[PDB]
Amino acid sequence: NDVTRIDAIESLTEYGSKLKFKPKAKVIEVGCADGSVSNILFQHLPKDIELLLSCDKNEKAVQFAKEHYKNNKTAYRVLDIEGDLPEDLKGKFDNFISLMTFHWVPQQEKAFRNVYDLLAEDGECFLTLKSYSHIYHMFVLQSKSRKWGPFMKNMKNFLSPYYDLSMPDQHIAKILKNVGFKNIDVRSKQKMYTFKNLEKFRGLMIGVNPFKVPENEFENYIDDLMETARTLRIIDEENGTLSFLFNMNIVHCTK
Amino acid sequence: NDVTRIDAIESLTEYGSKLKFKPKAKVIEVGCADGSVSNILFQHLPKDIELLLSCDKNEKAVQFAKEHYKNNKTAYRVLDIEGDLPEDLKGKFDNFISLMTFHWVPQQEKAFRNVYDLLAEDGECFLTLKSYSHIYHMFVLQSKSRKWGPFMKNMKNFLSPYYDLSMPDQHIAKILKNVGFKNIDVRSKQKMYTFKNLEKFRGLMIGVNPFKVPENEFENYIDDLMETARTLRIIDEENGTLSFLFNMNIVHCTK
Ligand SMILES: Nc1ncnc2c1ncn2[C@@H]1O[C@H](CSCC[C@H](N)C(=O)O)[C@@H](O)[C@H]1O
Repeated sequence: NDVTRIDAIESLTEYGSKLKFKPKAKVIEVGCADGSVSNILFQHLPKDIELLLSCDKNEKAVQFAKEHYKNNKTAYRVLDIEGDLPEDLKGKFDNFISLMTFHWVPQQEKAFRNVYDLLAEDGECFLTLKSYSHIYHMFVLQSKSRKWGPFMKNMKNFLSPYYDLSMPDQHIAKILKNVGFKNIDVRSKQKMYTFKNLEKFRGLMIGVNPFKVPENEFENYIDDLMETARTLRIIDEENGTLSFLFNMNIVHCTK
Repeated sequence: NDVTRIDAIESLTEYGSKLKFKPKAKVIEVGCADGSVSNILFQHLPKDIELLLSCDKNEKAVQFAKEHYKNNKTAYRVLDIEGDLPEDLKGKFDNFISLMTFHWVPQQEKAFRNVYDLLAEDGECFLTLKSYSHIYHMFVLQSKSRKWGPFMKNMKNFLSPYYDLSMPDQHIAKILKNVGFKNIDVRSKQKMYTFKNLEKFRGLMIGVNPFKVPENEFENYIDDLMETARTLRIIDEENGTLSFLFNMNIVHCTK
């Protein structure tokens, strides 16, 4: 939540001047999770806007957002952007935003067709997503191991679709062009983030981890996962810091 | 070097239409004094240009080229873009080209202000350089061993200056502004390259390796360097194929 939080802010600084909102714009954010990043996003949108609808596949995250982060301008909804859109949303939106979400979506063409179908004419789309990452690579090392590999077979659906692609900016631009977008700008960025608390970090690994292993093996599984960061030598053992690289892709496009 | 070569193509193919030459262009190339990449330039170079001066730091490499290589519209000059230019070359060039070289240049600011000086008014520059790489990262693992650490003191200067920076596009753009370039476009790229046979890859690592070890220990040092690729798990032992990742930056700038 702190990696994506700073990336959210980083991305909206860099692209603030480039992102245009018509007067009284309907904005839809996808992947609002708990809504603490939805709120930061909201403080960066123009006052003029009519609606920020924030969406997540996670019904429990959407409920927490309603309880805590609601105001007269925002509403929340359970929505799978890989699934079929509800009729009343089709064509209603001036601006579509998705920060650090689309790397969780395996069906990229389907999802981008649904972004398109959501937008009114001259809609702008603004996305950020991971390709390569040192975090993912930690999981890839784990999956090689004789012990943990049998429980890590859904690995490709967890990794960014762009983890091992050459020129993912151009693969994305192609999908977008093909779906029917215009003014397609895809830009790749190399990011570095430094963790200062190794206890907090192990917690985030347990948090990001999607593989089910036997309960009795779970502490060992996580121990070996923490060893993969020592293997890549991205832990600094004296000063208790972990600094990890990840590639970001920023998408800006219009209907 | 097939890395450098396959970068050259993708670079110039993705940026050909955008790269502008005038009639009678005086063109300077900074890299290796192998006409290999000068040939692949020539397809993307317009036919009406007057001169191509292809320079390199390496005395032996120039001597060999002017001896053996033969395009009559091509000269070879020993030049160091980290050193102080000869007065005869200042102001004299309409296009500067350097593919996959500037990652070897620690004094980045000195080098871009030399590229600035070599141009005439309205001159254009085209650079590609490496930031983060699995190849670099392999050497970083080696550097951290008790046996080899001592022989690998000079890692800062061997690694790209951008190996571990967040957003090298912004760092490069700033230095370009500060030297006085205009219409500054810097794009980062996530690239992947697959070696088909691992003896050609052992070839390249001896190629790029700058550190001196005792001649009786050298086969042990490279063997241990090859092991780091099994540690990162970028070798597929079933096919004898190694896939690895490298971040690059493409600079397009006008004087
Ligand atoms: N297909 C899909 N449709 C909608 N939400 C999805 C989705 N796939 C994943 N998500 C949700 O998107 C979120 C991505 S986690 C990132 C949180 C937030 N976007 C941020 O910038 O911090 C998760 O809550 C996940 O449940």
